[PDB]
Amino acid sequence: KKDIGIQLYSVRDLIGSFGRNQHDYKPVLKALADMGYTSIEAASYNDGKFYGNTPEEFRRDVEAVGMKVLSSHCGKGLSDEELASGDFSESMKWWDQCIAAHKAAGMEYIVTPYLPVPKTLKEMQTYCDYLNAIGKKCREAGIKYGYHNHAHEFQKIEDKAVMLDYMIENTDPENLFIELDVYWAVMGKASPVDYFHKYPGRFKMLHIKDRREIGQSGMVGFDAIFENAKTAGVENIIVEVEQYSYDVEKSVKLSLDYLLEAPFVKASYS
Amino acid sequence: KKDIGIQLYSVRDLIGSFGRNQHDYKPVLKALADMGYTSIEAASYNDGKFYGNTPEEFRRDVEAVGMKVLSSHCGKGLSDEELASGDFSESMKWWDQCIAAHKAAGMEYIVTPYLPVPKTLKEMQTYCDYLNAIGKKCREAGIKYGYHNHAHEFQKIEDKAVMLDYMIENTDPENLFIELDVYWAVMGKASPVDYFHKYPGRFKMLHIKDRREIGQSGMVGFDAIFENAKTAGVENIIVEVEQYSYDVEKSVKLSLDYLLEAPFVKASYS
Ligand SMILES: OC[C@H]1O[C@H](O[C@H]2O[C@H](CO)[C@@H](O)[C@H](O)[C@H]2O)[C@H](O)[C@@H](O)[C@@H]1O
Ligand SMILES: OC[C@H]1O[C@H](O[C@H]2O[C@H](CO)[C@@H](O)[C@H](O)[C@H]2O)[C@H](O)[C@@H](O)[C@@H]1O
Ligand SMILES: [Co+2]
Ligand SMILES: [Co+2]
Repeated sequence: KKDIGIQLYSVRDLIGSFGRNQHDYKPVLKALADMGYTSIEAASYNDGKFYGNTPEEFRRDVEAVGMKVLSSHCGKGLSDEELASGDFSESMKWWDQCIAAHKAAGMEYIVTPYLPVPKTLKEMQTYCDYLNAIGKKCREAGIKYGYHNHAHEFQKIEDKAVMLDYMIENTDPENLFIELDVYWAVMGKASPVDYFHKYPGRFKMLHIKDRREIGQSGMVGFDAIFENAKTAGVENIIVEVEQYSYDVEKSVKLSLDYLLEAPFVKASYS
Repeated sequence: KKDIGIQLYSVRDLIGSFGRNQHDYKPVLKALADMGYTSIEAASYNDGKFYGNTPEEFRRDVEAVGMKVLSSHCGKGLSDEELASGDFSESMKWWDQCIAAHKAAGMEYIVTPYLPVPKTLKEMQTYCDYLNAIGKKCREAGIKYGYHNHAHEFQKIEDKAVMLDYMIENTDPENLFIELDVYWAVMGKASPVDYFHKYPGRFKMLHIKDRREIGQSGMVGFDAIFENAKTAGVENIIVEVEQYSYDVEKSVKLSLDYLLEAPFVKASYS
């Protein structure tokens, strides 16, 4: 028995329409709980709702199968108009609702899943200003706000700063943590462990991702990652699987079983 | 106790000119044996000699410390005329001497460390014709011939075939195996295990390589690699370390110790 979360994007293909119900997620929640997942990270936020349902209902649904509502992927990248103007006010109204709805759903974290590589350092600084502003609102509501990488964040901006480094260096630790995706880091030619040592404590969650099933490919050194989790600052780990060798359910079950069997994965990080 | 080899390029900084010897390697051979390495892969072949010594003397020196002379990195590239013509006969005289020198040194394998990405599929095919002929000569002398990748072989030729794939497909299994560098495969965005399953039996040796010390970075999934070593065809594993967190001897010892402590690394593959 270990505390391990699942990103619901992983089962996007198993959440469809049934009767009048447009996002019929309850069946897959029960299947995931049955496998042994202990918490979820959502991937469907809009207009104060999750999967088209009230925060309160969604929370009840997740809790009914014995899992925790832990985190969510959502956000609102800046328009070209906002990058040039610096006026985020319309964006910040959206964040007020978003944060309130996440608190209502019982979330401990909110994570933005994607920002594009900016053309200039000036733009990157505007992004840092935005990220700090959002993180500050989150902390006032008692939520931790973070950012999830792909591989493009390991590119340099204007041949100077690496994008992810700049983000980390120019955000306050209480406003922003990094939900490090260890597969995309490797695909970016980055060493997760070298990142952990460079920015101790900033990696409060990990996305445990591989090419397909966790621990199958030979491309990610989970042993070394987990050996360095304390330095990193890990509180929670979330499995993510987007490509599959088997039917989706089996793929995500085998991924969980890799971590459950691994002696280097602790029973809890929180 | 496990059978684990060491690429002597790893300790190039510890083999200097000193005294009577242009390459004073005996002290480091003894340090490597004392650490627990069982075999060596050379990286200094020239005109019938190893590290400036006769094959017979080099072998005596390696065997005196209880290690095996296993493998060697060497190879002669084609001229522009030979590449355009497909006439290797000049190059094949070099190979007769090379093969004989390696057999005298007790070598089981000879591995070519580098070919550049060819401009055309015609050029690549000529290279495959060359690799086949070398490997046939090696085989007739009792030696297994192989090729060691970096990241560039995961590039496409003429936006068609991937270079490493084309090489494997167009060489006979008994003439050529791949000494797969697992770190450079990952840097090339390739899955070692997916390569193993695509080309079963062709990976007779592995280069066990990481960014620095083996198993430190988080960038290589050694557990998955070793779990699939039978499909792959692994017979021997060779450590390589080229960048170091510590003094060279400690870095290569820590690298060995990771493998000795890893339960998924068997005592022998041969
Ligand atoms: O050591 C040579 C490289 O140094 C930098 O890259 C390292 O540090 C970056 C920031 O932490 C990482 O993104 C990267 O993965 C590291 O290798 C430098 O930015 C590179 O240009 C050099 O290759
Ligand atoms: O998944 C589609 C891709 O297929 C090829 O790439 C895969 O196969 C290559 C040959 O074995 C590997 O080098 C590579 O790592 C694999 O991802 C194809 O070359 C790609 O263009 C496709 O996107
Ligand atoms: Co992810
Ligand atoms: Co190598």
